[PDB]
Amino acid sequence: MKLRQPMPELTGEKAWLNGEVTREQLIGEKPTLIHFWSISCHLCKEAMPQVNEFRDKYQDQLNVVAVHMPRSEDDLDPGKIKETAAEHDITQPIFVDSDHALTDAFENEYVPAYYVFDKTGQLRHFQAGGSGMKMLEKRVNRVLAETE
Repeated sequence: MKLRQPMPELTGEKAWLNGEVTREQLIGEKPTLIHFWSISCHLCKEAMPQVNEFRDKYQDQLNVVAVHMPRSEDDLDPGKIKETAAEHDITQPIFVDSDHALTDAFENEYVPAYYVFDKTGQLRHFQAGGSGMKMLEKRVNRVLAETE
């Protein structure tokens, strides 16, 4: 992905978790985090509790949403996604997509990964494979300082 592109096909259908929401309902008011995750990956299990405290710290200041990547037999099934999500206290909207609409635009082939957007929905930064989201917390504060 190039930076400064608008958020494209923010949709899913296989399942969705806590809620689902479109670009035009997220942007207009606050910057955004989209993150891609899998219940099969060790670094996603470290990102997950950090996503819970990040959501709490930043929900008033930045939107959060997630996209599950079906990648392996242990994350292939949305009941497993639901049950694992409930334990991680992730309460942002999440979707799972069998059509992989974002993989047509982003060309997703990475997890965990994180994409941070300004309040008009232009991509400001992208990172992947962090120690959970500990670095990403800084870039989000940097994007707040670009959007306030």
